[PDB]
Amino acid sequence: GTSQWLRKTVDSAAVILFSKTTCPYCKKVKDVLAEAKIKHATIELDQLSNGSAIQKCLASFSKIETVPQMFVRGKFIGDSQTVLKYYSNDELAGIVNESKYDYDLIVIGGGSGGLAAGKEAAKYGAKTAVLDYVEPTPIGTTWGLGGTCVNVGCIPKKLMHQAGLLSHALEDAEHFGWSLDRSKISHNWSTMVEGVQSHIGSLNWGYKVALRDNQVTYLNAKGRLISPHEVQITDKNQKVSTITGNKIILATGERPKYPEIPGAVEYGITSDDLFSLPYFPGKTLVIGASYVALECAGFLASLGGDVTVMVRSILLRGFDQQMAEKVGDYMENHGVKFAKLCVPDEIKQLKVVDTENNKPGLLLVKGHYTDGKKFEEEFETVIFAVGREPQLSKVLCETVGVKLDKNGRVVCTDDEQTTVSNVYAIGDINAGKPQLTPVAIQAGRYLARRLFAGATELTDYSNVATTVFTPLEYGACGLSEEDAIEKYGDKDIEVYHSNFKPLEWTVAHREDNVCYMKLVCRKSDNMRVLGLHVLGPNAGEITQGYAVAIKMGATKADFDRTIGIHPTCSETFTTLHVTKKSGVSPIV
Amino acid sequence: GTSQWLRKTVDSAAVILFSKTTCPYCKKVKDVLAEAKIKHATIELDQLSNGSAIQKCLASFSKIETVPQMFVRGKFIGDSQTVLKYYSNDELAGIVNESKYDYDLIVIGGGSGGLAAGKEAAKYGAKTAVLDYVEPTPIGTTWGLGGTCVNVGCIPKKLMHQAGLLSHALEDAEHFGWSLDRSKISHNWSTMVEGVQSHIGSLNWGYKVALRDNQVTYLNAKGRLISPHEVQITDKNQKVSTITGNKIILATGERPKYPEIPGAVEYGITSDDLFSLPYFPGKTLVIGASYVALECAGFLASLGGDVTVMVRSILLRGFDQQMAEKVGDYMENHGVKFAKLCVPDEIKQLKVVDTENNKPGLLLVKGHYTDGKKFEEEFETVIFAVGREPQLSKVLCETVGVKLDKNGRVVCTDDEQTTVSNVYAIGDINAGKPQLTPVAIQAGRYLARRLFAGATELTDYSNVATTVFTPLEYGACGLSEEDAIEKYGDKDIEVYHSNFKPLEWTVAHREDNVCYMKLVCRKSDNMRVLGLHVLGPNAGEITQGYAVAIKMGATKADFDRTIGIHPTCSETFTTLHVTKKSGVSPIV
Ligand SMILES: Cc1cc2nc3c(=O)[nH]c(=O)nc-3n(C[C@H](O)[C@H](O)[C@H](O)COP(=O)(O)OP(=O)(O)OC[C@H]3O[C@@H](n4cnc5c(N)ncnc54)[C@H](O)[C@@H]3O)c2cc1C
Ligand SMILES: Cc1cc2nc3c(=O)[nH]c(=O)nc-3n(C[C@H](O)[C@H](O)[C@H](O)COP(=O)(O)OP(=O)(O)OC[C@H]3O[C@@H](n4cnc5c(N)ncnc54)[C@H](O)[C@@H]3O)c2cc1C
Ligand SMILES: NCCCCN1CCN(CCO)CC1
Ligand SMILES: NCCCCN1CCN(CCO)CC1
Repeated sequence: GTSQWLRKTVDSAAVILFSKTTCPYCKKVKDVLAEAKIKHATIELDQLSNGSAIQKCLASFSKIETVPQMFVRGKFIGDSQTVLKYYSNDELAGIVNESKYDYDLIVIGGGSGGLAAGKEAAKYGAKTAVLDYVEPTPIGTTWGLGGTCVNVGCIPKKLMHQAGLLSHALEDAEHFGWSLDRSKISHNWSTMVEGVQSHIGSLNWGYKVALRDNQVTYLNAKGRLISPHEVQITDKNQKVSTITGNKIILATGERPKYPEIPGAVEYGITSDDLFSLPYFPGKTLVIGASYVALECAGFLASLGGDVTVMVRSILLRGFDQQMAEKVGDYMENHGVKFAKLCVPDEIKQLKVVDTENNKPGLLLVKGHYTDGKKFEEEFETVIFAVGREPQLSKVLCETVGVKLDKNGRVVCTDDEQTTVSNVYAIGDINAGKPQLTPVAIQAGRYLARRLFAGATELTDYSNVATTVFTPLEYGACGLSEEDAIEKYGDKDIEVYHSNFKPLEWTVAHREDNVCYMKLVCRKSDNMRVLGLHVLGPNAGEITQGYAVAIKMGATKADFDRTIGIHPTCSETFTTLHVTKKSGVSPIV
Repeated sequence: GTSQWLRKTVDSAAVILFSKTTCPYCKKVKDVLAEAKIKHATIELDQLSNGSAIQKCLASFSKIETVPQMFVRGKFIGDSQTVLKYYSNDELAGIVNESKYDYDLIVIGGGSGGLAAGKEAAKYGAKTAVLDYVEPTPIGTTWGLGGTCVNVGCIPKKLMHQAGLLSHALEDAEHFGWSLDRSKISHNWSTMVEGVQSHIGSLNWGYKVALRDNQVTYLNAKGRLISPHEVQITDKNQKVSTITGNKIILATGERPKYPEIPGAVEYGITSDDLFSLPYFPGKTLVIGASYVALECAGFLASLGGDVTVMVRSILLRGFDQQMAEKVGDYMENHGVKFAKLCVPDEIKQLKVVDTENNKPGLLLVKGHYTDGKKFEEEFETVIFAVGREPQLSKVLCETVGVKLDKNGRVVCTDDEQTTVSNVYAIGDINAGKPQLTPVAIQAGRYLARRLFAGATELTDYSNVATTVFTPLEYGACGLSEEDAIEKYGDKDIEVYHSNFKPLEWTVAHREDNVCYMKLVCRKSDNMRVLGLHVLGPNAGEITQGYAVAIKMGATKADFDRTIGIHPTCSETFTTLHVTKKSGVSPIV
């Protein structure tokens, strides 16, 4: 396998030095390169068990077996004496810059994955371009560099969640002795949005600076891959041109879906619009039951809004349904109305949005329930959160040969390679993978290392933890209870569970026996923890550390032998004892 | 080892049934016992690899090898037919109640460990008494059942911490759009104390009910162990009597120390008094530098108080000193004054505490700095937080033979046994162990199971995680950096670290590059994580889950291959890359 790896590494790396840590000829080359500001990968063969075998395989490229050996874009460039020859003759810059292509790497999409991949690639001397373009929403909303999470996803969503959480902090403060009267305090949407947008602006600008400082070319243009190595770019002046790249990373992400009903595109909005909305949404209908729908409904209600969620069938399909029900029950008990078993038929406009005074319009929503009753109610804002979809029609001519699945996502090997061998896909468009920002970042950084620094490590997509930032947060890692029972059978599954009450909730007069956690375990495999689930405050902070233990194969006994930190919510995971099979109540 | 275990189990258990899950004679006995409300341990021999060997050893006690076999206090009582004979002749109740001693277990001390041990023992039929008495503080403060954590420790301390955190939540709320004016809001100490005390009262009462419901005798009396099995009790009427017990658990905890300077006992207070203080402390001096001192100083300052901490030498001796400095620096930058390298000489009274109007008195504190300058300043309240000490002189006549160490703590084996073989010690008085509430609870529950249900599992006291609930919280699990370098040498230690900024702090205009985390790893052992350290919000929730992974032997690679949850503080542990040896700045 050593020779397979070395061939792939030499072919792909942009600038790479084979070295040993204790070799002064190697250091001589390193210092010349550093002085010339020539970035490169380095592989220290004295730190690899098969280092000696690697030296022998190198002769198949260089005709020599010694270190250092320098390669550029698949070609042996020289040992120490040859590199210094090139340097002293001012030939080195031209050598390391010579390529069949404009770039070693073109990233199509400047989001979580694409920026992470581009930045990491540049570190190893890959001449990199990042293309990003934000197609405006139907009402004209656009935003800057950084992708969905940064501009219209995880970042503003969690900031507006925090704004919502502060509502309950204001309420709690009275019970803890502060002289506040919560009932006399109101929230100003536009003040919040301005703060959120100023932070997002600092991230847009930070990315542009980061790319400039790492010698990455940022093009604000739409890229279309028209052949394996050619990207056609359309700038914002509609000027069309072609750039070429050795490796291509597709990292274009997804956009919200609209249902095909009259009025939806014209008068509704999506999460793309919400996070910079220049007017307060007012009385709001969220159509959908995804984590986006419930997160958005949740903070709008905590900010004091009149909020309704229209649910076709179930909440959070694909998540543990016991937990999803507890999530929704909390929301319903804390202001959020649910129109259950209900779908929309038509959105009619009653008032146009007030651009001058930053006030919402007014809409009539007509729909129907499964029981035959009609739904007809007025809302100032209607948000569709009914799924997201890739957009690759607009980014690959189908003649390039990149295989998509029936949903339009890219079919990849376990090292992110598409059916076109120099083209890779990462992030939400990679079929079958968890659609999460840290997944995209790890995928892109690890891919860049394999392409340009000879790394072999793959991204592990199993047991990736998640958190839904609903008013009461839901963190999870591993299998839902129903999926575990489906895979292994009910007789091989034991579930330990407990309610709990945050200490913070006692003086504040909040609920007993609402926060809840469970471990779904496999009896025949030493009570291996297959899935962990927690409903409670700070659920992402709670869950994260356990994901390391679950990756390592934690069992129930590993949890039991660990000592809790007191007083915390998380410590209840270390003393669980009630099983579901026992029928004993989990209340405390 | 099987026969050693069985002898110890039979001798110690109060009521125990040797059984098999699939034996209807065993079930016959179980149902009789359950109907008679006779609580017992059960050991199902068909679930132990050495079950068959256990059956053979039982003959050494019972002259039989079959199941079921019932034992009471070291004596074989019968098989199924004999047990039902006793039942039908109404002899069973007297059989299972016969003992040389009044109780199978006497717990001296009704705190975290003692209540946990007593409750768990009762579950297996041990006739149990829990003794608790709260010696009043010098000003007369007393409290109810539950120990230090519940009444004057972890519980009220974290509630008052929450009250302090809400100060910053009120400030943040304005930036997130709420119409509050933080500058016009004040805090009312006594309203907070009343809420805290109402919660503590619910815990005092909850424990009394829990004990009653588990048939545990609660005696509000001071116990003195006068021989191995005799406890002399003095009730609150000063009536003296003697009760006897088979096993004795010492769980009496510690109390605050006072320095031997004029005025300290008369005019200062400790944490014992603070948490129910009927008057607001006002301008406060905390003498000390323990986690108690800094936690108390911290919330008093966040509540708006004028607070000074007098530090003899360093903060948080025994904790990682880089982290301790960062903890103190945050406090100093957020209101807390520090009188460094300073000790007190005298406390003089200037005003007596106002019992009618619930106002503090006034004190003059005289002290001196190491540089020879005098300290002389007035404070309304002076809190000593200069360590805690066991009190066992008042609980064991020294003739019983329980060995204490030079600090007065009980010298125990790894199964909590003292030098008197029926007497055990748990919690803070157990020499050498981490002095934490979940440690005491695990120790007591696991000990009760070994004593009365034949368990073998010991408490693991290694890598016990902690959190200091200072204004910016500090969570830790494992070795400090300096202890790791001392044990293994600097060349075998690699430290990965990073600053971070909570997303919640961006819109709120709080600090960059103040929150901080590090992993202290051992190079020669696959980069094993020896210690984890985090300064940031919710640090106990962050740290807890990682303690499971560290117990399992997590390496840096285990952290790296785990995917972060975004956006959280904790996820930064999954992408650390800057080493201290590299000299690269950890700022982000
Ligand atoms: C409301 C919402 C909340 C979310 N909350 C979380 C959360 O809390 N935690 C979490 O982990 N994940 C969250 N996500 C998911 C997270 O945003 C995505 O998983 C992540 O952004 C995906 O990154 P990506 O690189 O795959 O694509 P994206 O970040 O979407 O970036 C793709 C970029 O490429 C652009 N582009 C598309 N086509 C082209 C083209 N031809 N040429 C040039 N540029 C193009 C796109 O406009 C975009 O800028 C949330 C998503 C949403 C919608
Ligand atoms: C200010 C403060 C804050 C703390 N914060 C935390 C935290 O956040 N997390 C954490 O894990 N730990 C915390 N601790 C430590 C925690 O309180 C102790 O580790 C825990 O309470 C120890 O339990 P214990 O069973 O050993 O003794 P204790 O809980 O102290 O109980 C001993 C009981 O026995 C009584 N007693 C003593 N002698 C006798 C006698 N002869 N007869 C009858 N009764 C007697 C005592 O009055 C007491 O009621 C804190 C401690 C303090 C002082
Ligand atoms: N947009 C699709 C959402 C469903 C994705 N689910 C995958 C498995 N994870 C693991 C936690 O149990 C739960 C969420
Ligand atoms: N009252 C004594 C306080 C010192 C106790 N220390 C022990 C080791 N733990 C592990 C975390 O590194 C830190 C705290």
